[PDB]
Amino acid sequence: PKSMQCKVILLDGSEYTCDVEKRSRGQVLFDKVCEHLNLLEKDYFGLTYRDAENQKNWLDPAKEIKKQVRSGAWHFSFNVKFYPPDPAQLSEDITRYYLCLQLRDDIVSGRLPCSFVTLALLGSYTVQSELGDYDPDECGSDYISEFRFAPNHTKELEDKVIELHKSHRGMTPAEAEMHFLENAKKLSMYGVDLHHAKDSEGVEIMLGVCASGLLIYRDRLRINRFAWPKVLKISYKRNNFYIKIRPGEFEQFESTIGFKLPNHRAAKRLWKVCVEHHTFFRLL
Ligand SMILES: CN[C@H](C)c1sc(C)nc1C
Repeated sequence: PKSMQCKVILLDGSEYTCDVEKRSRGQVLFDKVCEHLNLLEKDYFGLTYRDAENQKNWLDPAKEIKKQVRSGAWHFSFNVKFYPPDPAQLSEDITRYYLCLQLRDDIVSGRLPCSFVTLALLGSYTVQSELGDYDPDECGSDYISEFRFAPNHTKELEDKVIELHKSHRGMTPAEAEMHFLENAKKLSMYGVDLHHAKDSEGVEIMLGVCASGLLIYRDRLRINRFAWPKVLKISYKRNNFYIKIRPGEFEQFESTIGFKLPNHRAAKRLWKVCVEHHTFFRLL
């Protein structure tokens, strides 16, 4: 029975290696990575791989791994797939921990923009969780943390992390991680999966996929949102993505809104993440 080596980048930046039978479905690998991570609240997570166009795709747990990675390496990342709007409601501290590690990468990468003060506050909770109480012996006036807090670091930011870390004396790791999440969850781009697109006129927009629906970003002064319950049908055709909206009260007809994606694979990918968000946040 022939086995394929799998390499998975974990949220702490380390690498998990295992073997699965070459006909294995995605769920087999996911279950192995989740066991390794001691993670029981698996529904919020998944594995990503890079396609031949170097685009991130979600590994479908129901489909054969080989029919997704196709010509590419069996190389994956472990990631948050569904960002919970209220992380306090997760049943385990270890779930909140992985969510924090994902959000730290979202912030450092610039996927989750964040004010100076919120970067420093998030940083201060990370430092408290990982080192415990502020110690003046480890940090002089010239201290720079090993921790990555932001896409660009300044001495001012390092200073403010320390000033806020001082305030958290006595705080336990689960407590600091819960505070991290109570602040992170409020950021306007929290758990927003962004896709480049054009509207029906050819104007360049971003489409955001998240718990609260499909968001349209254009010019930063005109932001439309379609809550999931309003969306009856999501479809794609060639390079086009379509959402069918419920008729408003006393309106005779549903309305269908159309967008242009870079290519057919980009349209299908946006369709799949929308259907998955629609199902997940209908049930959560
Ligand atoms: C098992 N049911 C949960 C809510 C879902 S729905 C979806 C698209 N993925 C998951 C993990």
